[PDB]
Amino acid sequence: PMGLLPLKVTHTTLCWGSTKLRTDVRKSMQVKNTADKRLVIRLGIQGPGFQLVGTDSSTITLQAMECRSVVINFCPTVCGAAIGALSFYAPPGAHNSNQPGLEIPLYGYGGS
Repeated sequence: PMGLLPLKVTHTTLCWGSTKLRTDVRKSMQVKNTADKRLVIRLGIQGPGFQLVGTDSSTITLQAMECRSVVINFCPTVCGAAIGALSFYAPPGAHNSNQPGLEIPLYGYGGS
């Protein structure tokens, strides 16, 4: 009687490579989490142009069991300091939440 079913995520954090000016880079990530309950959460992004663009759907009628796709495209023209980030919101009900509101570190700048 021995066995475990651990679950890991890849969306928790995004990794970017060396980007040069006048160049275009496209990154994509997905998160998976088998849930037994049906909770409705709302996800939003800030910063027009660069961010988790794509088929990002969370606010809709879904739950942890669903799937979240985050695709970001970087294509700066000059060395700048612009970075994005994803924010999470608490559910409507009074679900036991321990200091929610996680933020994913999205580091990405332009070359020189």
